[PDB]
Amino acid sequence: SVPSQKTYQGSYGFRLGFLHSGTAKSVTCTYSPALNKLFCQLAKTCPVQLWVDSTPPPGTRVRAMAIYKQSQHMTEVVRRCPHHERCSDSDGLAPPQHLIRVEGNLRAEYLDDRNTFRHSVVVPCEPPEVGSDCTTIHYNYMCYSSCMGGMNRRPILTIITLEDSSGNLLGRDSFEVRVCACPGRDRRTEEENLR
Ligand SMILES: CCN(CC)C1CCN(Cc2cc(C#CCNc3ccccc3)cc(I)c2O)CC1
Ligand SMILES: [Zn+2]
Repeated sequence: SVPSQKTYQGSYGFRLGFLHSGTAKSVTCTYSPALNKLFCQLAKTCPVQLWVDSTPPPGTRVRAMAIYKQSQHMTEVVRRCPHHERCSDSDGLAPPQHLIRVEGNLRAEYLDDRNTFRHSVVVPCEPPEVGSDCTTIHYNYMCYSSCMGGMNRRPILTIITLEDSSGNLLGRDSFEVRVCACPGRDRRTEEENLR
């Protein structure tokens, strides 16, 4: 089955935000609002902001999951390729098969769904650091979009869901991702292809 990707702010006015990182050749993570698409290098830090209009209950959590974007591929589980799942680049918490990791959060949990077999990573929802207006989660994507036997050039979406302590839906947002060697160049190209 295919998880919903419908944008849903819910009772708390949940939505994502992204930094404005530009498109220099040196950039390692950059987001295109026009394409709703994040471009990043392999295993590099990707800051994603969480914004709400009101404070959700303690015990609320934030889950990230990847799916294939194209209709003819959406039912296939997104996972790391046969090379990367065996490269022993473990952080001690993430299963080596999982494409999406959360960086630097000791309370991250990783799920292999027993019915759909899909992977996800979930962390507790927390208020912003003192002085800040939003909370930032740092994600890593652990295969290239081009990885043979893995994504194999197929575009993916990341779906971020806000959940209660039971796992019930409180909010949802999503963005496309391309993991590539030169995110700046690729963002510029795709934005021009759209123009
Ligand atoms: C207009 C927005 N308005 C500005 C004044 C508010 C600014 C202040 N925010 C607070 C806020 C809270 C949470 C959370 C959580 C769950 N845990 C928890 C823990 C301890 C206690 C309670 C709850 C997430 C975010 I992201 C976040 O911005 C809510 C919105
Ligand atoms: Zn790979």
